[PDB]
Amino acid sequence: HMMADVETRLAELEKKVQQLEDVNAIRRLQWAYGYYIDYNRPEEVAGLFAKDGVVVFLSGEYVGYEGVMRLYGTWFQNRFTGGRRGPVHGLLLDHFQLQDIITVAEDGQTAKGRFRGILAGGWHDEVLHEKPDEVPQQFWESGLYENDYVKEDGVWKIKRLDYMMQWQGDYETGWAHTVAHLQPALVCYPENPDGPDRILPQKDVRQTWPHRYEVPMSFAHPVLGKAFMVENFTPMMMKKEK
Amino acid sequence: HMMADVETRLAELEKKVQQLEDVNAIRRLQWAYGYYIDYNRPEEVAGLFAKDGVVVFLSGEYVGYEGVMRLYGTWFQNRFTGGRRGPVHGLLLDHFQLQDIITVAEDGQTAKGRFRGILAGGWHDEVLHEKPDEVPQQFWESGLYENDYVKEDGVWKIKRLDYMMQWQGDYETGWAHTVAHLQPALVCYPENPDGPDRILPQKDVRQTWPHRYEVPMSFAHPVLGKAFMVENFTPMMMKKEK
Amino acid sequence: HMMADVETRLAELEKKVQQLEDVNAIRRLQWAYGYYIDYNRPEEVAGLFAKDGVVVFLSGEYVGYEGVMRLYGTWFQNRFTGGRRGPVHGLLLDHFQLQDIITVAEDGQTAKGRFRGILAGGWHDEVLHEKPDEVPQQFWESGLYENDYVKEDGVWKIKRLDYMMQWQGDYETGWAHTVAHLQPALVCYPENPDGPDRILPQKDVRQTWPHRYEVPMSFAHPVLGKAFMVENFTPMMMKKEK
Ligand SMILES: COc1cc([C@@H](O)[C@H](CO)c2ccc(O)c(OC)c2)ccc1O
Ligand SMILES: COc1cc([C@@H](O)[C@H](CO)c2ccc(O)c(OC)c2)ccc1O
Ligand SMILES: COc1cc([C@@H](O)[C@H](CO)c2ccc(O)c(OC)c2)ccc1O
Repeated sequence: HMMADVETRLAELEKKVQQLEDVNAIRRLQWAYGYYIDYNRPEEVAGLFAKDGVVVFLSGEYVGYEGVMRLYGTWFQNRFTGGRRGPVHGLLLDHFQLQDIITVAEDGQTAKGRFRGILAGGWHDEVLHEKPDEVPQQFWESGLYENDYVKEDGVWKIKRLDYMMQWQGDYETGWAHTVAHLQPALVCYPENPDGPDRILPQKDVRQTWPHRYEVPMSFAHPVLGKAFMVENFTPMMMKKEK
Repeated sequence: HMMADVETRLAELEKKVQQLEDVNAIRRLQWAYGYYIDYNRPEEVAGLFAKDGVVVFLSGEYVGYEGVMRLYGTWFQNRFTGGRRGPVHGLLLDHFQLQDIITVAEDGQTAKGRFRGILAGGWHDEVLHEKPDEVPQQFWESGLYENDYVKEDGVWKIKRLDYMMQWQGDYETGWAHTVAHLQPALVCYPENPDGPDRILPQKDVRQTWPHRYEVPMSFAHPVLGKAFMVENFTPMMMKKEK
Repeated sequence: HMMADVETRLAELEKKVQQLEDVNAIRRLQWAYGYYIDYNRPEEVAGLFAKDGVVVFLSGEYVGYEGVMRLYGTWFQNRFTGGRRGPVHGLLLDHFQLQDIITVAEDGQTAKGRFRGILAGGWHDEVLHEKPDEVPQQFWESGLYENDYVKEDGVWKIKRLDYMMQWQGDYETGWAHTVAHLQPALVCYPENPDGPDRILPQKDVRQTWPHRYEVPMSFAHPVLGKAFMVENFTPMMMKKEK
């Protein structure tokens, strides 16, 4: 009666506190990922993943440490630094990370997270001779993440990092006058040395900016939850004919 | 003596843990609000509010689900998507949300929150024929929020969302060469179908960029609190005559 | 046996909860710092510091309330507002603050924090006559913070704020065509009225954009920790010869 209560409260607290630590830990993975990719440090990125982890980029799946090192190292690091750990003279790749919404499973062994990034990228004039031809000298980019996390032996890791690029703009023209200089993946590893292990099913392939596709929310409506229905609200607005 | 202590500690913890959950929940409302308005989904936004909730935009009060659906649906959704739930081809409305400072009431039934947003907005050339005339093709905007929250039947909701736009810049000219294309609200609903239920008192009406007005901090100085006084520090600097 | 357990759990919880409060409190210092510097309010900034606190700007150390008021007041406030507490007509100085990674000491009396800022800055045409000559009318800037915190009489304060500017871009040309208009500090107070008390050792002086230098991470690899080694991952990528 007296003790059963004290027990109850300590179980209810340990559960709530673990959850609060879990949210901190999972956000911490995404922010750390950001600081590493800003420095073209593919080794630190690879280490964030479970050994069966997957990263998705331009609708291509890169599998395990090897696939992550292939995306961030073989492709990105050679593209931006010619294969040096950054940062390096004149090379900007700032992926500002924000707006985390993390949903931890009730059992505390898996989670989802929505995040986004805005990238300021480019070669200063002093290092412009190092830039490849198929890339603007300076650009903006933004993307959404809907990631999966696994608590593996009590340690939060990235199960699935799914970066969906939403738009790019050349600094000089902006998003309104710029077509994405990246297209859905076509050729897999090993045919393509920069390529993914697998391409997503045909239906799920994202065409790039200006094309848009909904990235569905991993998180439930945070007030109405499962009780939220669009059609309970739509009738209150008026649709106009132009 | 022994048990009274154990009780004390469990009361002191349950209080601290609830607070930590409350901060997470309130930030979660603002970040969720962001993802919905990026998609021109006024129904999800309306659902975040208490039924006597208020949103303030350009010094106009929109009251309840109806008023929120009138701002985000009748006005914004028709303006940006011609009345479709987004996202849609070529239409960018990314309101990057950050820098939350949340102050929960001691009793845990109300809160305040300061937040801000920076908006990258526009129509790609491919959908430029859908853009209304009174709006730049592509622009930056930023604003501050000082919001009120109500824990209504143990559930955090928006009592008052007060977006105060601070500046806009056409992508091509930037903030320094751009006058706000939005002005303080003048005409109320029902006269104006896009209009607010009420306009703020005359004294409180904000003129727009380049005009600036302080948005006072909802949060106390986080080191000195109520002990903070400006005039204890001012004498240490030197004012210069130009 | 029964009670020793209950004790154990309450000690283990009080420790975990204090940590969660500490992370909130330390982030809160950086976000509050942001809102104050956006308003050219050097008094609120000074109050965030321990009395032996230090701020580092362009490789110069400003010591104590006086040194902070000298940086943010005597220098910055006169430069941007001619010595008025902001905000003021036509003057933009929005330092968007994000991507906090906080590491609290095991004993809970000191912490480190990595953060970053992106600054949208400038004078509208209407106040362009107030701008000094050595500054672009409108610009972007970004920087990294690796700060130290001290829990002084149970109250979190800034021990060391170390802003390392990473890049600037004139709005009209962007980061790729812009050299930093700020250089490493050369002349100390009192010779220089805007100058720092001390300049960092010669070795540690940062040259500015386009020059880049690593800002080492205050935080351990958040999955592998001390077990993380670069050379365990590098062999998995391929270095390419161009
Ligand atoms: C897969 O995770 C991410 C990928 C990106 C991309 O936007 C990268 C930047 O690192 C990229 C941008 C422009 C390019 O032209 C490019 O060429 C291959 C690559 C950003 C953030 C991620 O999390
Ligand atoms: C009221 O909440 C918000 C309002 C805004 C506005 O800046 C919106 C964007 O949704 C807006 C921008 C430019 C326009 O020309 C416009 O025409 C009506 C509307 C942003 C964030 C908010 O939280
Ligand atoms: C030391 O803390 C910070 C310093 C800055 C600087 O970028 C400031 C803006 O306040 C600055 C920018 C441009 C200038 O030309 C300038 O002249 C002295 C100063 C930003 C954030 C900080 O935390």
